[PDB]
Amino acid sequence: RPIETHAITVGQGSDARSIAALVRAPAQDERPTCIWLGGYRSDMTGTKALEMDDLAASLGVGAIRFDYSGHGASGGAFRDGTISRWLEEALAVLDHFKPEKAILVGSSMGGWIALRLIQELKARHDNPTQVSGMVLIAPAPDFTSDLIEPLLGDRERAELAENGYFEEVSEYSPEPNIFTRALMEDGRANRVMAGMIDTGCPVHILQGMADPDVPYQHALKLVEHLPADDVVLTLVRDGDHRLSRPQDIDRMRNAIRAMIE
Ligand SMILES: [Cl-]
Repeated sequence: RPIETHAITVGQGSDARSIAALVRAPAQDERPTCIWLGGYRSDMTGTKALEMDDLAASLGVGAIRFDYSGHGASGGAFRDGTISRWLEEALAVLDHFKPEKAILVGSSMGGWIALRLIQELKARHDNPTQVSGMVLIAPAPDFTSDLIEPLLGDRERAELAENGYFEEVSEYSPEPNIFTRALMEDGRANRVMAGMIDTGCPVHILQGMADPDVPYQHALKLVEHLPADDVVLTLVRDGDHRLSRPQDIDRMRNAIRAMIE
């Protein structure tokens, strides 16, 4: 089953944007489809995304990747991005292809969006797509309120007021991270850990203890907000935020394979 290229329109009027997607059909329609949900500033050609697709291909199961608005091959401005808009895109991509069974594979911000997506699907009457499992890699639920807000100083707070965004130096590039006022305000609209989260499926979290961006304690906090059954947390002592060494990729591929078989 070959990779196919698609464009999906999301939103209305001046909010409309075209989302680029790469899709591989399952060898038989009854088999699940793995859907990649990436990190803030990622793109769908990244190492972990390509590995998810390769594993899916080898087992004859489906694979969906797409670029968030403002990222990679998709339309829309980065500074117009919010958790609400990026979630809306994820749901639109799923509703375009309508796989019978989905396994959500969410990395960092993509883990937050995965948790919101299951809530949106469970709220619907007509759901052609059942989520059969979720694999979360250094997930970052509620990062705006829980990881950013407590560290903000008066520099950042005034920047947010005067300019509509603040900047922080990025370990991973010469272009610094920017975080908009709109993202911070809307992150509270999408807060998932202020109460208990109902998934209805197995969840496996993979988290490094040498992660300087999402502290491993954040993964322990997420487990306290998940159901009392069918949740596994794998803590890797020397793992960093990217979790993309060969040994890390082996653990992630094995976690996804256990959701299929
Ligand atoms: Cl990656």
